[PDB]
Amino acid sequence: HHTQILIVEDEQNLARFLELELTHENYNVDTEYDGQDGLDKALSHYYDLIILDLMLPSINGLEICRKIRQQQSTPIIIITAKSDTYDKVAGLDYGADDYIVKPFDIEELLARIRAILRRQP
Ligand SMILES: [Mg+2]
Repeated sequence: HHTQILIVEDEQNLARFLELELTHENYNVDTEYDGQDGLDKALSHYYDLIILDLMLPSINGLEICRKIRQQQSTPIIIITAKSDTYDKVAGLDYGADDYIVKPFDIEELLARIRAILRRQP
């Protein structure tokens, strides 16, 4: 009944902050701090939207994005300190629906989540 979000982010302070802020907006949030654990969770459960850090232990977020896209059209937002156009283009072309440079303001993330989920059936 709740919208379900997965966050794969190894900086645990930010992961916890995003979880709290999204929960306050009535999302249900799962978090994983390891890239392999995050991919496994994304493939084994239905999420409405997945948020992926790029520099993660075990598996990089771009590889997580690619493996998810073999199996699912689930919306993905990449969050990362990699701000070069090269990196933005790579993430989007791997299947991400949006790409936000860290550090970012929570209100922008929430607005981009709403914009993406607006179009899902
Ligand atoms: Mg990281």
